[PDB]
Amino acid sequence: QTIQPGTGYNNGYFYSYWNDGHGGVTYTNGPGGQFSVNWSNSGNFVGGKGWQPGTKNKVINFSGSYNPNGNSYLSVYGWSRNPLIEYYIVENFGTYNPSTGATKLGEVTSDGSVYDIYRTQRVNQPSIIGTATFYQYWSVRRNHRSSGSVNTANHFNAWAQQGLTLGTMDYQIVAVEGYFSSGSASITVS
Repeated sequence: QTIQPGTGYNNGYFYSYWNDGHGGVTYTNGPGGQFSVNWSNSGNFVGGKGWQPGTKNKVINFSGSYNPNGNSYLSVYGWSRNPLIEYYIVENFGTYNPSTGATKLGEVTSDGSVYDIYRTQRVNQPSIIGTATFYQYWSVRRNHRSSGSVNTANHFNAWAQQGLTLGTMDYQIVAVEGYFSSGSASITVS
């Protein structure tokens, strides 16, 4: 069903939906691992389905339609504690590459494409533990797709070779993020 921002479990899967209160976004939880997001001249938002807690070796499958009309990303998104890390394994994006301004650390081949690895630090930003300072890890896919399988272990291993050391895994979802744009998406996770 269509809901306001919040988290919980739906049809067997953890979900998380958040927005900056700007308006223009409609998040709906669907059957099984499906969720749909329709937005128009929105603010900043993030919505998706997955697991709580996630793992370091989960193979995530997703399929559906992703039609961004501007700034938006489709990715495996999550957090880690001790160390506190926010991460993204970007599979597709609209008009703006999310790694713009980040520091490239290397590359990794996984699930049919090379991914460029980046890192950025967020100082005194909101997080799963409140206002804190943490790193943000990125894996950006060169060959964009809206359907496939992501072997998280390949990315976590690659990041570990570059100095990352994920601790306790918090949530892990396939999320659609929008930033003052429009679009529609219907993704099913499994």
